[PDB]
Amino acid sequence: INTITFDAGNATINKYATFMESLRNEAKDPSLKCYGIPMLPNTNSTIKYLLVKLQGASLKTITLMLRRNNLYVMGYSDPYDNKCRYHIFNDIKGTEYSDVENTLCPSSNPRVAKPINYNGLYPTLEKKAGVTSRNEVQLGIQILSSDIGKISGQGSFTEKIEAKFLLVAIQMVSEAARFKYIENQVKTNFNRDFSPNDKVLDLEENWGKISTAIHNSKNGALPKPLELKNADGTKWIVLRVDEIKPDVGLLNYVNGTCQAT
Ligand SMILES: *[C@@H]1O[C@H](CO)[C@@H](O)[C@H](O)[C@H]1NC(C)=O
Ligand SMILES: *[C@@H]1O[C@H](CO)[C@@H](O)[C@H](O)[C@H]1NC(C)=O
Ligand SMILES: *[C@H]1O[C@H](CO)[C@@H](O)[C@H](O)[C@H]1NC(C)=O
Repeated sequence: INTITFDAGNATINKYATFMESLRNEAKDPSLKCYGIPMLPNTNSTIKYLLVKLQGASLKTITLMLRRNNLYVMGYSDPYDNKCRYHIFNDIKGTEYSDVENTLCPSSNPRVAKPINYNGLYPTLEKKAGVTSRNEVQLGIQILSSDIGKISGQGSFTEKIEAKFLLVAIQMVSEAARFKYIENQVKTNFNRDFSPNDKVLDLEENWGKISTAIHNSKNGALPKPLELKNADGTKWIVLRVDEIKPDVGLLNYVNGTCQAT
């Protein structure tokens, strides 16, 4: 719907929380809740894309295309050598490739296609970034600002720098809007580059499950215990949604009626 823009060059903790609430406010389906939890809308909606513009300390920018139904990064842009440069993942083609390309790069302005030769799946990025897992790849507000300069406007960048760039951007924008916990981690360490602890990652790989448990779980009694992880790698066992509600920002779409309240 509307282009949300975050400035990682000149940002604070109270600039990130608004951008997140903006993200959350803009990504969420005005009519779909769950235990005081906004839930994302289903595939077919009025609007279907989010535009998030990131400003670098270097003042350069890099835009990002998010499906607002799920919040996966469909493609990112950057003005390079007097034209709109659109980057689309390789498993994205056809018409949704057009809607991604024609959105980031108006079909009336000079454009250059620079294909992403892989997908936006964590094991994938992890392997385009040289890691066996993303926790080896640091996060930070000034890590996203720096990453933006290495890329935006550059005629030549590597796949290593790119997927790592993609690891921190999909984690500091996409995962943090889905998770209050993740947004707090980045907010907690807003001055230091941090390795993401086990709960950041568990929650990442467990959104579909958590959103689903919270959905059909009356009175606050999830359907069956939920196995997660605390920050320290130990096992966490959720039973009631007001238990794992704090950490949740947005709920994935789950067809039907869940306790609105
Ligand atoms: C950052 O934004 C503040 C206001 O939020 C502004 O006063 C300041 O000049 C900006 N910093 C720059 C431009 O280096
Ligand atoms: C979800 O989709 C099915 C598909 O036919 C539809 O019939 C159903 O009413 C929707 N809601 C639920 C709770 O299944
Ligand atoms: C929305 O997409 C089209 C609308 O032209 C149609 O298939 C249907 O209304 C929706 N599609 C699905 C898969 O629900």
